[PDB]
Amino acid sequence: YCSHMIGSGHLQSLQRLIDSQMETSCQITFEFVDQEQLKDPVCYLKKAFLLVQDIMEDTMRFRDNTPNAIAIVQLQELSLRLKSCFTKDEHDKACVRTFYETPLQLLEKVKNVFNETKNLLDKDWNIFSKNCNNSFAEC
Amino acid sequence: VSEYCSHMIGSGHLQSLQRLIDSQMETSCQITFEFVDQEQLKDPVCYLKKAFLLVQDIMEDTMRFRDNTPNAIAIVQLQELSLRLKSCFTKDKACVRTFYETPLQLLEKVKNVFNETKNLLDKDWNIFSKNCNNSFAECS
Repeated sequence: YCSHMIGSGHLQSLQRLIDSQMETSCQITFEFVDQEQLKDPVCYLKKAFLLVQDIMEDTMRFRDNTPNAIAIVQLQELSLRLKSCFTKDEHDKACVRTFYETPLQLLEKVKNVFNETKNLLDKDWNIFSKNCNNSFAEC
Repeated sequence: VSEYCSHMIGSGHLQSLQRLIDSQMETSCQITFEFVDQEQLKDPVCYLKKAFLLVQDIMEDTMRFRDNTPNAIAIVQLQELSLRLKSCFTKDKACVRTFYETPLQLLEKVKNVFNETKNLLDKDWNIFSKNCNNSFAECS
């Protein structure tokens, strides 16, 4: 069931959202995974996915009843069900750093999480049952 | 100037701007851009004249969207509009200041220049043939 939970539709509402944002110098603050501390690809997605949930709630806010706003709602609802595909190991700031980048650099991070997560669930529905207490400990 | 400017700016433009604004993510960030200072330039007409010019720099340089997106074309259209509006403004970095405000605050300023410009042209399409040399000179 986890396999095809993330549909192409979610990816396209993300892309549209990414394509709608203005290209400026603007830089914002947000917590996200540190690639240099967390090398393991699978564990990276496990943690990123959780930090994304906060990012969609706290940072990614759009005027109510707009395509992008509703797009975010969808993703959040989807995520609540995706959680069951991820066995808990979290919400502890291990392997985490503060970022200062553009909203576009951010949204790209979020898009890649959903993308890679989708590709890997379609292929190995059981992939995220892996124990990442080891990787999380070595950060 | 002619009656060619009486209804140059239609609601379609203002409504594409609001849509362009509503689609942006609400952020705390602040960006840099050069705009008019209401204090240095007190004259409402001459204020809109210069703001209109600066908006041209802002559309091209600051308000950039990915090619082939509804917003990029909305900007292209607003630039096609401005090209035509130039026949309504008679030729004359004075009265200019650098603003450090959020992107949405900027887009709101742009909207107000087309919004307040639209209202006056409908009433007096020959309004921007005004000589604003004297007002631009008294700016510090």
